[PDB]
Amino acid sequence: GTSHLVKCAEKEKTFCVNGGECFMVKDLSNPSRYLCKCQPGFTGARCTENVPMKVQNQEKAEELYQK
Repeated sequence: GTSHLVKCAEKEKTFCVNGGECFMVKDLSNPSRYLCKCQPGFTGARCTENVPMKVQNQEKAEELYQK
């Protein structure tokens, strides 16, 4: 309906490799569209690159990409 998602899981996260927040709905003329979110820790595409995300105290080349 307007909020009847179901999302996949650790046993159905195919489109999305790791974590992510996969999504498949039961609407439209062609439902069951699996998706693939990238939770704080993944990037690139299907969430296959564990972003080297990390913020340290003082430095100049290690924080979150330049700025």
